[PDB]
Amino acid sequence: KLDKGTVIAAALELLNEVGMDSLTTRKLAERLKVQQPALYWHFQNKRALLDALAEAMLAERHTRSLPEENEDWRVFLKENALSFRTALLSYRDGARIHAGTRPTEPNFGTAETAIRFLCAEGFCPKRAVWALRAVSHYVVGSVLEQQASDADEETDGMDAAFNFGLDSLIAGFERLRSS
Amino acid sequence: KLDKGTVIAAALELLNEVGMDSLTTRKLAERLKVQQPALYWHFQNKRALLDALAEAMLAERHTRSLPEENEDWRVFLKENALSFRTALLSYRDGARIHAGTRPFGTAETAIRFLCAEGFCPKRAVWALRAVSHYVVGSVLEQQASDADEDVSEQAPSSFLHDLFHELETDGMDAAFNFGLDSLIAGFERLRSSTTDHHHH
Ligand SMILES: CN(C)c1ccc(O)c2c1C[C@H]1C[C@H]3[C@H](N(C)C)C(O)=C(C(N)=O)C(=O)[C@@]3(O)C(O)=C1C2=O
Ligand SMILES: CN(C)c1ccc(O)c2c1C[C@H]1C[C@H]3[C@H](N(C)C)C(O)=C(C(N)=O)C(=O)[C@@]3(O)C(O)=C1C2=O
Ligand SMILES: [Cl-]
Ligand SMILES: [Mg+2]
Ligand SMILES: [Mg+2]
Repeated sequence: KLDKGTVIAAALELLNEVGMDSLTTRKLAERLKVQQPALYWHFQNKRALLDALAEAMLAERHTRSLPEENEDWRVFLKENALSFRTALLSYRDGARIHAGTRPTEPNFGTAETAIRFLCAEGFCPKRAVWALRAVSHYVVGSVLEQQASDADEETDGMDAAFNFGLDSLIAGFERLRSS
Repeated sequence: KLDKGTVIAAALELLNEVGMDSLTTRKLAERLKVQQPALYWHFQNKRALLDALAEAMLAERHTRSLPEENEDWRVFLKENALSFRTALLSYRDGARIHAGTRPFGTAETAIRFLCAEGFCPKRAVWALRAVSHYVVGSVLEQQASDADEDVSEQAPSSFLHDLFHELETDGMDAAFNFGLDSLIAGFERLRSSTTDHHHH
């Protein structure tokens, strides 16, 4: 009866209310109106659930995972970074939930497509990987800072700061794509 | 009664043992061998303590806060970023505790420095903030990865398997350095650009 899709859907809703710190097995089980073992069947620990949410957030919101036809690689990385940022900001503690996670089997497929697309535009395999990792780290760090300050007590400044750092990061890749 | 510096020192000590989540008022009072009211005298809540820890980490480990005499602004930003990274890496949940903290004298001094190196006041702010966000992001993911328990072994394709096997002879410093060098190389170009690079 209770499928993995329904659990994730209920968990993302509950996450936005309580946050990742207050999100527990009992709360999610009570929200789904099931006993804890039915939920434990899907996720044996909190980290396993948060990993599934991290994947779900991108699957739902992260629209620009892959390069489009006749898209400049600089435009792709900007749109990819903005799309990734939007996905983390869409849910409470999105950046902190994403932190430490390694790509899933599909994400490795999309990552390889990104790496090969950059390699075709003059990047060396190593500097393509570092560029994509550097962008993801920059976004996670920017979103964490935004979500951290919002949790406590100028968003125009964060938006302007993010866009300038992202454009700078891409402008830098142009020069340092290959030795 | 104990001074604010002694509580902060003891709190930094516990942080590296138990972590942010386990850093309770009981543990800190038991460590200092005092009653809990003694702690509440200095810090009314945990966020106030974590704000003090965030500053204390930089005061302790962050050595390159200001540029040296006749130091190139690009060299400063790299050494400043590496010094800031070192400070956050030296403490459990370092990047996580820093996140959300806002300035002030040293921050304003760094803005005026870049402002004298072909930056515009807004872009000087954005540049400094952007660097800190890249470092906070890099440290958070590394600290999260080390706390939550190989990338070459998971890779389903031969291309990624072989590539990650080579990148495991470079180190994590190589990856961070490239992103930092790219970020600063970007500033060098976009600091005096007439195009809008803070929108879209
Ligand atoms: C394969 N590859 C280079 C790695 C290796 C280790 C990693 O820890 C990661 C990657 C890929 C990058 C790609 C980036 C990509 N982007 C540059 C923002 C991205 O759009 C995605 C995505 N799901 O499309 C990521 O997963 C991503 O955020 C990510 O989480 C990564 C990531 O964490
Ligand atoms: C005024 N100014 C530009 C702001 C505004 C909002 C902010 O949220 C911040 C700054 C300064 C920047 C400076 C950077 C600096 N650097 C680029 C790494 C830095 O070295 C320091 C430092 N204490 O030396 C920071 O606090 C800093 O990491 C930081 O946390 C900042 C920060 O969080
Ligand atoms: Cl190389
Ligand atoms: Mg990631
Ligand atoms: Mg800061």
